[PDB]
Amino acid sequence: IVGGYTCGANTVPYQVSLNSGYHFCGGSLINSQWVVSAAHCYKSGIQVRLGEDNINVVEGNEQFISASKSIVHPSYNSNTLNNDIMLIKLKSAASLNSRVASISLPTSCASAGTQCLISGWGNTKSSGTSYPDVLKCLKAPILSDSSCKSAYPGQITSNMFCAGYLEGGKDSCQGDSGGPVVCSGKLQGIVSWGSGCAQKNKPGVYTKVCNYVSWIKQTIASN
Ligand SMILES: [Ca+2]
Repeated sequence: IVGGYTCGANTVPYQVSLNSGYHFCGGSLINSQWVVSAAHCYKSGIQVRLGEDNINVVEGNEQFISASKSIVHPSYNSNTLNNDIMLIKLKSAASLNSRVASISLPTSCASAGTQCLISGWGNTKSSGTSYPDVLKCLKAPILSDSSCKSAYPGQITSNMFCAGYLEGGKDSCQGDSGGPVVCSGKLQGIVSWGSGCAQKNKPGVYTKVCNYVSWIKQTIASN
């Protein structure tokens, strides 16, 4: 997260870190046994880390649970990033508490102008590299479809939205991928892609979760 703030320990209780020896992506806990992330975060050997603040220090609220199954969206296209969503099932159910909690799926899609909370352990610099140990947060509005498409001609599908600031300076970045965009207490986005980070006229692009609620629910119901 570039241009954000330190969230505070365990203040984003649905935020998970995906670990394969190291943090490599975010995700969102949606019930005691399932996480939503980005398909472009797929790999084998995932351990889901819940209850994290400092990802390099055991602070006492963590739960580390291996993935038993990963399910990339049936229509994910890694070239266009259309349908950039995956589900991860945990080998055991997380113990839910005030610091480890699920985030509701959206009943309805969100509109441009709605404020959201974007979070992660990604790079905090737009030029160069600095990775935080503690969770970072950014408040950002959803941008209109027309301004998203104008920023990225020929690239924005109906399964994507932009959020952030056209002036630059505030954005998600490398290592935030797969993490949450939460608006009015609902998971509306997944950190997906953008050109660089925090550049003028290049806001972040996010997977539009409301399009996937039916698939999420039916996948959970049979897996
Ligand atoms: Ca920790």
